[PDB]
Amino acid sequence: GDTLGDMWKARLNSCTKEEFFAYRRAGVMETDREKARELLKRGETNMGLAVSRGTSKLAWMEERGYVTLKGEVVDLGCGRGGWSYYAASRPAVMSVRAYTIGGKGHESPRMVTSLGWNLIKFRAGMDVFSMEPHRADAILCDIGESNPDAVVEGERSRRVILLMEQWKNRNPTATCVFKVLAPYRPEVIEALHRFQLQWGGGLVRTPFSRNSTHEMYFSTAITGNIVNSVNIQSRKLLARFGDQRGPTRVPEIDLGVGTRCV
Ligand SMILES: Nc1ncnc2c1ncn2[C@@H]1O[C@H](CSCC[C@H](N)C(=O)O)[C@@H](O)[C@H]1O
Repeated sequence: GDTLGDMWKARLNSCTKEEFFAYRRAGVMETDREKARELLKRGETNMGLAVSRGTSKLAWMEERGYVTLKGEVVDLGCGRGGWSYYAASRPAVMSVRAYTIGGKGHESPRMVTSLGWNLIKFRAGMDVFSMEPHRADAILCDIGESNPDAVVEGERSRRVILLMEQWKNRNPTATCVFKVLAPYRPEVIEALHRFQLQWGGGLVRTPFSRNSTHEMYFSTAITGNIVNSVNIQSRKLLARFGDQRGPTRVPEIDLGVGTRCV
């Protein structure tokens, strides 16, 4: 490929192990998960601390108005459930239907009593790419597995956009936020263009995303030129090669615990 993002990927792939570890978190915001990991290792159920690094990323978007979760939420590819627990804790959300393939080899939902947990219907063993869409007010999808080969990552990003098209066809007025793993690949730009033309939206980079991923989130609630957004992010990731900062350490998000009714 002949984009700045492809140059970034080639530089990332040619790093030595020491270069990679020195690069991946430079200037990156990172939640302190020492205590959360200790609770999860013990299998504590009564915890409101995030079950994954995903919760703070969705929170970062919600707190800024780049998404506003309400009504019936669907979480496609929920993994441990960090986005599902975040959504369940929002007073405006009435229910969460969370789907993930799970089992051995993939992350299974972590069963905790984080605030609103009882409003989540977790379904593991589910392939969301072959599942029929249903009613939703908000569609979330955090799917996109990293891979050294940007061709694979582009195909995975494209499949997620196609999945979002199917859910938005079912729910034309639903809000939608989804991960775009490799937004610089031309078939991905093309799919995002087609999505944005019909449904609106734009891309945003959360500060928790490491320099070792080009992931950006598409939200229908924001706007902005896709090509410029992607190239600006590529240039920033290229600039961070040789950045001498460490991570910017912040507390992990704590949603509190407890049920909620209606
Ligand atoms: N085809 C598929 N169907 C269902 N889940 C899938 C899938 N392909 C990948 N996944 C799941 O999608 C998840 C995305 S991980 C997302 C992190 C999550 N938002 C959190 O906050 O915890 C992974 O656990 C992966 O196993």
